[PDB]
Amino acid sequence: LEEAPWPPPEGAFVGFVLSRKEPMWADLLALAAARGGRVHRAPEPYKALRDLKEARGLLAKDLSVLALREGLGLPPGDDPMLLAYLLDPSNTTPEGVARRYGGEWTEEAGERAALSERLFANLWGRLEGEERLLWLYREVERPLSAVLAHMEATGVRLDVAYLRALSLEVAEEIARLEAEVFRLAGHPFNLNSRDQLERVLFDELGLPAIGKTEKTGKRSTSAAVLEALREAHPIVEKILQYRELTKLKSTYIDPLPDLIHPRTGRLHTRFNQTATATGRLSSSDPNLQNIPVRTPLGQRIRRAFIAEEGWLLVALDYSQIELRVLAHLSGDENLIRVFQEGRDIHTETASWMFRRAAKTINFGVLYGMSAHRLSQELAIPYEEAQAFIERYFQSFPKVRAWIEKTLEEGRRRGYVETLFGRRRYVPDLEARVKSVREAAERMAFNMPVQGTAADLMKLAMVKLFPRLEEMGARMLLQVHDELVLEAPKERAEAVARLAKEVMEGVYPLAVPLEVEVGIGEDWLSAKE
DNA sequence: GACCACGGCGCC
DNA sequence: GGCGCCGTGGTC
Ligand SMILES: [Mg+2]
Repeated sequence: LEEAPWPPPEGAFVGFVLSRKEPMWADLLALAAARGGRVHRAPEPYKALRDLKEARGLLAKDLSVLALREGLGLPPGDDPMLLAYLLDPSNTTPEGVARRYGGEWTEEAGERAALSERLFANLWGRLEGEERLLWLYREVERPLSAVLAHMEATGVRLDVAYLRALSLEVAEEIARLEAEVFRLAGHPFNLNSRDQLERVLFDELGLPAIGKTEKTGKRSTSAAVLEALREAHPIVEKILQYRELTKLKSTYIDPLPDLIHPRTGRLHTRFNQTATATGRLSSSDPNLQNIPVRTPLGQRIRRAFIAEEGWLLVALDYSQIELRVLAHLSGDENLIRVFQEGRDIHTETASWMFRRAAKTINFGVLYGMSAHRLSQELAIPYEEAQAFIERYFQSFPKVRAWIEKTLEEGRRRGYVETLFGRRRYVPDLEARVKSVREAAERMAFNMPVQGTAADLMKLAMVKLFPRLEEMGARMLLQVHDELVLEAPKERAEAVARLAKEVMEGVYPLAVPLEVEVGIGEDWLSAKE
């Protein structure tokens, strides 16, 4: 309540306001600090930002990123958001956290500062006795905050000219497809409108409408529905190609070039730390965790991500991290042997259940896929699909046992846990409507494996980052079970070696963790 | 110019 | 299973 002049005492909680949500692009409108119960408001923010030793408060990372932008080394420290997020992943927003635990998220810097000091005490207390959740805060989450700050502030270098050339070329190909579609349509119309396209296909042309949209109940025109109509008419062939190009052009090719920062000449994403229910990171503004890789055009877009002059990119990907984690949690002897002997999984899992059929189940068992789905995709009847599943479990029994065990606990305790003890509360496991319940169950037993893979990758980044500094290298991107680094080409070899070891042995399980590494000048070449 | 819901799709 | 962003359509 008391107002002392700037600056504040040591260890004060920071509050701040931005002109916009992206710290790399925002203008610092005001900052303040709180300690004990009194507030310190800065006359001139950018100047005053140098008096601080660490950014400590709600959204600590954001301010830290902006400080880095200004050439200031202001590391992020404590953040009540991370405490609330560990107590319950559904706590994803300051406004929400405040409205739940107390206080009010306003747009006045001083008010935000006081809010941080109070909410921190509150939540830090609520974390009394919860040692495993406390271990995650000290040893993983809080330290990762500072790593992510350097990733966002470093950005990635982009080949802008390359994407300009590619935009025109792709624009050229879209023109040919739009044309031949209008020809078979008998008239022109908006192809980007699924409402217009529904009419031409299912009414004008005499095509069968197989499925409906969720909320409104219209005849769907999704790629699945379309693929099924591939034989009925040559028009859908071209529409499927049209969608492919438009998607890749509207989302990646056109926008990314226009998001280069002038001060850096690089592209800057945001890594959100309290955004998912399983403990995963998410990415936005822009999302660099969903850059295309599959199709030919998609691969060309990924070549536009390049290293600095005199530097190389280093790409490290875990192999079947989620399946290897399931082996550890399930304790299933057989599945462990497959990994322990270091053999190709999707062939050994076939041999020990009697190729294609082997993969789809391993992929889908984590998601608890429908017996009808395996029948639909693998192009096999319902009974053969339904039998294969029972056959998979007869081979890996402790897996099925682990699923049933997991759900029983979730019904009793109200939550499920990862190996390190990250909680997700899943309510409707005792729902009396089967579809609601069985949906909640799928959410339930998946969380520990996705969440445990997320814990290991997070922990590796924490351990790796100090080592990269000793060698003058950088952490650039993260894609759930992948990392992209940047080293000087003189030392990139050694960095790839060390990074691999750090990731693999981050937390020895019942099986080994394997990492595939590659070095290239662009994101694409650094894998092939 | 802002925001919103929906269908649709990119990635792990 | 877990995300975020696109254009369309509609509203203020
Ligand atoms: Mg949606």
